[PDB]
Amino acid sequence: ENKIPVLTRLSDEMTAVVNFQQDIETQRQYYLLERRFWNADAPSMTTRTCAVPTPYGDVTTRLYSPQPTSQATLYYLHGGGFILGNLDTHDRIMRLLARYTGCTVIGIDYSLSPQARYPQAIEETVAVCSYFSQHADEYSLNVEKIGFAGDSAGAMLALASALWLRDKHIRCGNVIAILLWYGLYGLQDSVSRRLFGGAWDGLTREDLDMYEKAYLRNDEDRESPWYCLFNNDLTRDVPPCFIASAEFDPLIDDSRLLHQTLQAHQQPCEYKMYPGTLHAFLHYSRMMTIADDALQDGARFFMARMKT
Ligand SMILES: [Cl-]
Ligand SMILES: [Cl-]
Repeated sequence: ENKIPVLTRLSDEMTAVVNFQQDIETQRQYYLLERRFWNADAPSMTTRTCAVPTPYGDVTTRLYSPQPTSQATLYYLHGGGFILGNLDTHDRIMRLLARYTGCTVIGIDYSLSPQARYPQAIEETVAVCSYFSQHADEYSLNVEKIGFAGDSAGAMLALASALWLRDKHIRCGNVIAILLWYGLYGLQDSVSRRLFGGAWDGLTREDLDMYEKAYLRNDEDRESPWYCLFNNDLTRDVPPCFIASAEFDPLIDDSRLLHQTLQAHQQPCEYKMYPGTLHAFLHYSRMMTIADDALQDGARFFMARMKT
């Protein structure tokens, strides 16, 4: 095997997490199990769980209110390779983003693959944003300014959904920022995909292939511009993007390409690589100060756009 371990290059914090640990419904229940510890001791706050209609049927949302009033609404799309996760697996991340931005965070429990396929989760997200834009007063929201945020597959969904709003001309509020932690955006291969990914992070080429084959309707979708975002128009009208990457993540090149593409067209963005980290590190704030730092950095980016 040409890939070498990244263990000795990981930060002390990251190494501590690696030392701690370690059918589809069963895999989902194990993911809930692995995630439960990391979501403990999350910021206390008001929360409402609301069913929202979509073209596919209702989708559950959770509204986190860190203060009684809000000056923007941040929609959060969780990771899990399109096949795992829910609002509880990312509860702490969402509560912390709400605390740090001072704004309502709305988590979307989008339909998982392989039962759902692309672009269902995007369409559900758009339906949710449209619903809350129409019912803002009822839910005590400020929908004049909105953002999207997500980790891993959720970062894919966040950017894809914002591009869908743009491309289909759907008005849901001014999209002031998109917060993207270690996303994938359509690369099929790359330097980092060949150097990194293994048993330690569950991101071998084989794993990445499996997630894709669960998500797409068929192989033609690999080129669709809301899956391979690099096939969309990234030369204009892209909302400001905060692009965070993990150093030893096979997906880092997807973030680098997104950054470099937006830069080439003077599209607004910030890029930051978090040194010594593996993919998925945003979940480990209870043990890793850098995970909390990455959440704060994204929150600061969002807040700076509530103004400018
Ligand atoms: Cl499924
Ligand atoms: Cl870069």
